[PDB]
Amino acid sequence: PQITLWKRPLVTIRIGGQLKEALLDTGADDTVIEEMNLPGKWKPKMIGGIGGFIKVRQYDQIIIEIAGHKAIGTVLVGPTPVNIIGRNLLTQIGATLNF
Amino acid sequence: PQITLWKRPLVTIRIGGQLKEALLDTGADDTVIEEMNLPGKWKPKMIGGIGGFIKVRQYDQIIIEIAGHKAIGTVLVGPTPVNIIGRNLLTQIGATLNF
Ligand SMILES: CC(C)CN(C[C@@H](O)[C@H](Cc1ccccc1)NC(=O)O[C@H]1CO[C@H]2OCC[C@H]21)S(=O)(=O)c1ccc(N)cc1
Repeated sequence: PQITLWKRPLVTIRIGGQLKEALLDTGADDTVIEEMNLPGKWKPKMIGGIGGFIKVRQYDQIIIEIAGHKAIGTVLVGPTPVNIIGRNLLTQIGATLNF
Repeated sequence: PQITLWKRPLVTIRIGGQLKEALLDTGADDTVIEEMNLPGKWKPKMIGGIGGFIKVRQYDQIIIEIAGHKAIGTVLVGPTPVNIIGRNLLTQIGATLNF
């Protein structure tokens, strides 16, 4: 769809079989999801945002449904304030900004 | 214009008589600009993201040009690592996310 920005662009995702709410976030390079059990191997990594750096678990090649569209790619799991869908997966679902 | 998300969606803005590069950021409620010496009244604010919070100065009714489009609204000024155009101004320039 076309999504206007008067409200937060929140969508439902399915990850590891579980439904969650997530924010479509063009300012995020990477997708970052709150702490959860996720099947797959992972690697320790760190990422930085506006307020500093956090530790995350990097899971590669994770199958995730975003607003009914399929993506398969990297999901960082850790203590983010908000579940965020970043450009690595927005590009997979063909998302663009338009004005 | 259409902006794909392979790379960071950076555009040129003009604020307080200065040109800067800024992110078109659907994940930000508010616009946050790197420290600059803006004139006028402001109110203290703290905003949080990955890593924690930063202290910013909230300026209202600030005129800003974004990729050639005029806008006027609230701009938060503080030690952000990137200039961020948030939804408060993205709506004014008619920006949508589409997939
Ligand atoms: C976490 C979001 C809910 C909110 N943020 C906007 C978000 O787009 C930031 C915007 C952003 C961009 C770069 C640096 C800091 C913040 N991106 C971000 O944290 O992305 C992280 C995940 O991918 C990585 O790529 C960029 C940093 C990492 S935020 O910058 O913290 C923020 C919070 C409140 C306001 N008013 C404005 C911005």
